[PDB]
Amino acid sequence: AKLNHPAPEFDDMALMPNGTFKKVSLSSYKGKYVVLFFYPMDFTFVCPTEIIQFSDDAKRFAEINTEVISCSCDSEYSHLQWTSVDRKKGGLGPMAIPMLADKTKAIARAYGVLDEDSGVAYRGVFIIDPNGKLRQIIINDMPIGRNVEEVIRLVEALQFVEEHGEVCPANWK
Amino acid sequence: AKLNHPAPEFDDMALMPNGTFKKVSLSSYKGKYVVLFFYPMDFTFVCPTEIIQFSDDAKRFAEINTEVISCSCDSEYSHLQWTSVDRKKGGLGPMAIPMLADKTKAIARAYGVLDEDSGVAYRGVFIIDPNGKLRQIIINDMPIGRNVEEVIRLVEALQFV
Amino acid sequence: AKLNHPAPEFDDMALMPNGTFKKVSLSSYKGKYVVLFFYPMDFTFVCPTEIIQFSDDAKRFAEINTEVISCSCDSEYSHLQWTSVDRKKGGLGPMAIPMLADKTKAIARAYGVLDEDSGVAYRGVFIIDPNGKLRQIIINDMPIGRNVEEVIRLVEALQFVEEHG
Amino acid sequence: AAKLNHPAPEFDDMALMPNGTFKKVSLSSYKGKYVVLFFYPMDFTFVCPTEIIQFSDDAKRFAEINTEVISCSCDSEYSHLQWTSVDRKKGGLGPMAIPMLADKTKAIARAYGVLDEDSGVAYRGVFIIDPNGKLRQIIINDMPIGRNVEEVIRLVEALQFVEEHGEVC
Amino acid sequence: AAKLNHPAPEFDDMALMPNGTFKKVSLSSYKGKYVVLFFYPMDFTFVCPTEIIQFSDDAKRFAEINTEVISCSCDSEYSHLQWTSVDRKKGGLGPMAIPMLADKTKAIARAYGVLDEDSGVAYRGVFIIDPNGKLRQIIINDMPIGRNVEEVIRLVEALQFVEEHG
Amino acid sequence: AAKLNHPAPEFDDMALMPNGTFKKVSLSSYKGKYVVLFFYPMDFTFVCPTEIIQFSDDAKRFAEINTEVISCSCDSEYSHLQWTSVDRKKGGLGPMAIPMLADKTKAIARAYGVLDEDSGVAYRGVFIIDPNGKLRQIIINDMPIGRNVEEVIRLVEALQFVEEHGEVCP
Amino acid sequence: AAKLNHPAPEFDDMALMPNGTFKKVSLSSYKGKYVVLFFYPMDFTFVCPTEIIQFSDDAKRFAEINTEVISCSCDSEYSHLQWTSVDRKKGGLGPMAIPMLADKTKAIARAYGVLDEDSGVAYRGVFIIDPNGKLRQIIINDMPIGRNVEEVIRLVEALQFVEEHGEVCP
Amino acid sequence: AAKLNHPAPEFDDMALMPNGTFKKVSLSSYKGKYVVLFFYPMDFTFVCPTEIIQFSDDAKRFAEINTEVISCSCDSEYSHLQWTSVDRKKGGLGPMAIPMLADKTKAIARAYGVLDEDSGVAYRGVFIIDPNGKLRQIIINDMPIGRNVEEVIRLVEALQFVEEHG
Amino acid sequence: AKLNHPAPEFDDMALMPNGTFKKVSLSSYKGKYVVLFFYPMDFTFVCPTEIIQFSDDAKRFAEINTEVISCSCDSEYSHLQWTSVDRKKGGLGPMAIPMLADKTKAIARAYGVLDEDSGVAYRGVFIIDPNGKLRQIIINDMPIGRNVEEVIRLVEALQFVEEHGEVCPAN
Amino acid sequence: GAAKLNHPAPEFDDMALMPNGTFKKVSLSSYKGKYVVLFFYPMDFTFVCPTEIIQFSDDAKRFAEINTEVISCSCDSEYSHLQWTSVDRKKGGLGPMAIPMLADKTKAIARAYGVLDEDSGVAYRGVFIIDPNGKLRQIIINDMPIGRNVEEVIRLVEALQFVEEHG
Ligand SMILES: [Cl-]
Ligand SMILES: [Cl-]
Ligand SMILES: [Cl-]
Ligand SMILES: [Cl-]
Ligand SMILES: [Cl-]
Ligand SMILES: [Cl-]
Ligand SMILES: [Cl-]
Ligand SMILES: [Cl-]
Ligand SMILES: [Cl-]
Ligand SMILES: [Cl-]
Repeated sequence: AKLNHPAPEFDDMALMPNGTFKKVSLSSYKGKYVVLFFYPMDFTFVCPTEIIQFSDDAKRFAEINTEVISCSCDSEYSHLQWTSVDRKKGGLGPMAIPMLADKTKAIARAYGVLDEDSGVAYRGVFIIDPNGKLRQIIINDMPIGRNVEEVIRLVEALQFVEEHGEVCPANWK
Repeated sequence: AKLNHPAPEFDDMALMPNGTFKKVSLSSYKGKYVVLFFYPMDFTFVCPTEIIQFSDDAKRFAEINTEVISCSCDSEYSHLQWTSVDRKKGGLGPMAIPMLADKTKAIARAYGVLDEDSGVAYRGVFIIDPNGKLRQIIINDMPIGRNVEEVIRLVEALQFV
Repeated sequence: AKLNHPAPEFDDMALMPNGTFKKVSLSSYKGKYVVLFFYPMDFTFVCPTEIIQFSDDAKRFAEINTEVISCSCDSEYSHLQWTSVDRKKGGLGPMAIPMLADKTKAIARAYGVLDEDSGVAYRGVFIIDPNGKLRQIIINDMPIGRNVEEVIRLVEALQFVEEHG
Repeated sequence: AAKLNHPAPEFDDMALMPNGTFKKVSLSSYKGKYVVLFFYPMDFTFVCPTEIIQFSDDAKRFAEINTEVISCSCDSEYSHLQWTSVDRKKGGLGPMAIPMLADKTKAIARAYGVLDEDSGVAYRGVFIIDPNGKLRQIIINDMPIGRNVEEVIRLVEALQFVEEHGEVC
Repeated sequence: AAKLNHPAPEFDDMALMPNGTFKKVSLSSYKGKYVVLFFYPMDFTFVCPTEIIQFSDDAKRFAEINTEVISCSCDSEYSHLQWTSVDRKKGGLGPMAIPMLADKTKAIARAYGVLDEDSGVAYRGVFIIDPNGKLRQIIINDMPIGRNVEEVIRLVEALQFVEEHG
Repeated sequence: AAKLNHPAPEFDDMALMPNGTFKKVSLSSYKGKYVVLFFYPMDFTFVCPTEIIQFSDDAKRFAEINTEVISCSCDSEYSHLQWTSVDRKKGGLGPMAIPMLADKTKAIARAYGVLDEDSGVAYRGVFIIDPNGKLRQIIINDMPIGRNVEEVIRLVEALQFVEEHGEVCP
Repeated sequence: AAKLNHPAPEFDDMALMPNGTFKKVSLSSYKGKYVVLFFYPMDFTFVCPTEIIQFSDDAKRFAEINTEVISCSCDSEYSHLQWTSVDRKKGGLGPMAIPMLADKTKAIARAYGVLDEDSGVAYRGVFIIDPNGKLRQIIINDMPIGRNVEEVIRLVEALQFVEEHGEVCP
Repeated sequence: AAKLNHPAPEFDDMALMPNGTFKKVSLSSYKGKYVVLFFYPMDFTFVCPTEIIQFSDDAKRFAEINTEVISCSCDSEYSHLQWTSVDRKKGGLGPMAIPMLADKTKAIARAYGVLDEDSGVAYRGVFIIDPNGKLRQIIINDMPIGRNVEEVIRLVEALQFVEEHG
Repeated sequence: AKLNHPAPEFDDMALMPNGTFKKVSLSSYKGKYVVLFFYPMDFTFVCPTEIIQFSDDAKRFAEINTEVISCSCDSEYSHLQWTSVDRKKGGLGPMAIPMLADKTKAIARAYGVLDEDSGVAYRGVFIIDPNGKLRQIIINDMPIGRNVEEVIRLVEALQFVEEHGEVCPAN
Repeated sequence: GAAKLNHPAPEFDDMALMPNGTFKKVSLSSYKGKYVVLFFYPMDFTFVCPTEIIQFSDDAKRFAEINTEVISCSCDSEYSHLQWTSVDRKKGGLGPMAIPMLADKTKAIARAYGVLDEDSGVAYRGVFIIDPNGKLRQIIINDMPIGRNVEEVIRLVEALQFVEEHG
């Protein structure tokens, strides 16, 4: 998993937005920016605010040619049980984001986000560009939530450089 | 995982009967017969049953110096979400059996029950004696339920000797 | 010896039902369900029963497209001699089941049923489906008999999922 | 390389102190405080500063929260100095409140897996080491994408929060 | 398989004693007497119990000359018994005066290089170990060729002659 | 090693023919007849002819039953000759009806696992190869224990018996 | 690694051209002229670029004799520039007539075996490559010992002398 | 390898002393003074003594500055002598004030990486070892390019300067 | 088998001068010069003249502190048998030299005189000095006889270099 | 080094100081057709032992008469050989030789014939006889202080030829 090197190919089951079970692959997205992010387990004893925040800003992301997708070492079936429970009662409720499920752990390992000791992933976030290359690495510890707006900043930031020929200094725009 | 050889030691999180999260080890049971059995996934579409049958006959088992315990590659959490949901609505409802969760897959592998290709365990059932030795191996395919009464027969049968 | 993976091919001498000595192979059964089961030694001091039960329910099994066959690390000749003694006097008497004899131990090892230390097999039972794939593993300790009815349950159970689902 | 929740890779090498001295700094020196190690490619880069500076400035604000920060690049201690002498106003860097590591050896960049073996310089990497000396945050930005110092802070504060809550007896 | 004038391969396994007991016999047990170890393929044979018996009979004659004899095959101690129960008259074996080794393990056959890895049984092998525990005679007959027990004796006497005078 | 029912180890080396020539003999030459290969330690031993001779004599009797015999030792073809020149009466060997192999190389002794690496000579080994070139009998006597030629015959006849009908076991 | 009379190690990396451009220079570019490659530790030193400069100055004199010269150090192309902007009068370097290689990779220093793995910088090395691209002179001074540019010339001239005729002395 | 600022490769071999003796010289013997070791291809080469000689002459001048010099080639101690006997005037070498190493073994040439494995002779190498026995200067001239002894001196003086002061 | 290095130790059966069978070792000779020489086979068709020449000059050798001994890959018994035949009838007759017999071939190999292909040794001749070191190697092809006088010359020559410090050049 | 008997002798190809005064690279294959006598000596201006070297040079004629060519070899330079050939035999020199003098500065040859004393770096008094077919047929290695007997070398060559001619 190096930068400016084709991101690790992932191909596995995912709980589509609606309710289908489709096998998703990173090559599917060849053409758009992709935001892959990981989370430890599913039926978390806290506020799925993090996972959700992405699902919500999903629209806002799509607006900027970027698709996002989650991932964890839980079963496609486990995802749904969680998507069935109402967001109001500690559930997750319908997501606008596909939810990867690598029961194999092959993906977590590929991105070096897996904690071999526990068997779950860290709060990782990667941004793959339209050409299929990895261009951003971020790995938060297990209790530290992420800032979705930042992810966006970064994406926009990346696109800026693709559009024009200059770079982006500290705290951009 | 050989017969008449100390069963593979397992030590991992388990959803106790009540609702606690306790790390259970096979050595904890040193003194009683143990019945370890595996199942693929948790919120299995259409398939619950089997797991329950064990939880119920749990009493009947305890009666004969044997404790039973489940196991699957699902999280202590994703599964709980399954002890509270009502048995009536495809749920599982309170279990009298501790439910092992090896997110690590270390246990499934140890008993050679893991399907490396899918990442889940087959319907395996093992019987460890009071001295901590493995004395019975049974591995059913993914769609073939087990007969709990038989497991008992076997345990009683073992004790007879 | 993994599940849903083509069962280990066995090809060795077997004491046919009648009295002939024929070399049997697992591929011969390609088309029917097969029940392979092992037992330690031949004459022993109380180990009839189990072996027989299979031979008897043999008919009942055949009724459900399944053939059964035994196996142990004893010679084809030792099998015969045991089949000659009358069931009534601790013997075995005519079997409706072919009796494999792997003097080589190649089979016991293939199914991971051999106790390398003693040189004999554990009470193992496997069910191969018509496509030649292993679909059930059962290994009982040396002193624990098996329940043939259960084996059937399992076979029927397997077939059920074949038709439906 | 470096894993999370595992003692961060020890670094021990020359650094251009805030004032103007040349002192060999080590990660163990900071055992007790949170540390923010961040990398940048080269030194007299037309627009690599800005980012570098922001840290130097928020240095005070960081110190306020028990965290010390330090830069690093594959340039010479002397090259750092020279860059520090030029006035911030004329594309320079001007006095920093941050020590500036210089691993001419590239040993550090490699240790944190931030080195681009092909070019020989480091990517915009940022790591947060806790007071116990363990790595707890990884961030690697591409060569043209600046970082958001405020976020680093958020993260540090965030980490500390979790420390305070849930504990001893 | 084994070398001459070199301590014979140690064997330690179950054997169907003369009477009817099941005792674990070892080659070291015989340290002091000459030993005749001989192998045979399978147990409930066809026409070859002859050979096995001849030894059992000349067992007395052998003992007379400080030599003990013992058989061996890859069949179970229980299979040996069952064969010893059938009356010699009806193709059986009947009571033997010789212990009958049973290496279900095949460890012995291999040690003497008498095992046919392909079939899993031993060839008609015969070895003579001296009182000091050293191998001093090797003989391996094909599967269908019987042995001449008198010869084995000749050999033993022959060996003793040499140790005697010199 | 080489084993039973497996093509016997091919040997190809100098031998002191019956008459007095020096010919290189090979086991394949005999493809068609039974062969009896037997070894002996050294040549001018103070008591090793007895045995060697017996074979030479029963050579005729053997030939009668489609079997050829041949000796072998780690001595030189020339050493064999010498020994053959001395009259049997004076501890010699006298003309043999059997070819006498000489593997100065020791390649043969090793091939049949009859060589005592420590001393460099062979043990009293005797092997019977069938007409198809397969080894069917192994016998290795210690250095001081003579062999019984009649037995070798018994065994050959015995083998042939089974090649015609079912099987023997006297 | 680098041997004499063997094609010099190929170098291909960024260099701060005389004027002010950033061009990737390669040793093959010079195929045809004699080249003088010389190393120096670091860029902004408390020393006097005298050594580095002397080359830049005699650059003309060198060119006069079909030889091009080029520096190299493990500092960034940007660092070179910065050092080139400072006026020679104030401890700077000032415009150079020589391209200044920058191997941030250290690949070059290693190739010529001038790198001090421990510190990460190069020793005062000087090599002379001939028009055919072969290495013909090795010189490695310690870190504090300056070089004598005139000598480098002597050597070049000396080498050329042999090219036309057939042998030289001191 | 022979690296800078690392103890120079120890050399210990026969050398034709100034006078005419054959003594085995070692680099440790010089521990205390600066040493100038220099190599040359072969011995009786029609042209290119000159170089070797220049050193012998400036030997005095060198000694004046705490430095001893010594030559080396893959030729025999005897071959050196024979060359020293011929009068400098007739293409000879004549008495040298410098010990002349002879590594018939080639061990030395290799140690300093001056050997041309293909031909079997050394290149015009010159190394300066400091009083602590460390290598501080490397110079390797091609086979046809003479060296400038004055420079070697410059370098030595130069080295000493940095030592004194600093 | 290098020069000026302790000769390869040999320890094996040898047909003593008289008629005994004694196991001889090179260390036994520690103190005298030893001449070890090999020959292919025993009862060859060609005249043993070479082997014999040594046995005869044995006396002359002994006179100069040197003992000589033969060796071949033939059995001690075979040597015996060859020694009984009268020299006159192509035999060898009593030897004044011990005759080594390495049925093992270990010696021949040790001195690099064995022709692995045939199994016999080449006409090799080695001279070991009193300190047990090898000081002369000579290996003649199978059909080329040796010149015993030369072996002597060499021994004397070696000894000369011992008494005096000077060297014994061409002759 | 491997130099077995009845096996093609180790090929040598290296500078040699020809009889006259030229420097020519000689090879063992050049002699394919004649018998060759290769012999080694330690060093060149050796305090003594040229006598040995010379004897060969002289009997060179006598050797040639019997289809055999001889050639020396040592680890000294071609130039060193020359310089030794210039000094008059009368004053401890060598004087014009009728034999080519190999010079293996590389030591490749000494090693090939297993005549090199790795410790000192020079060769032992070795002498080998190669037959016209290029096979080695005689090995002789004398210690450093023991001179050789050229007549014997001849005896051997003649001896070899005899066996060739006959059978
Ligand atoms: Cl990277
Ligand atoms: Cl098992
Ligand atoms: Cl499995
Ligand atoms: Cl990690
Ligand atoms: Cl043996
Ligand atoms: Cl066998
Ligand atoms: Cl070089
Ligand atoms: Cl260096
Ligand atoms: Cl040598
Ligand atoms: Cl040889």
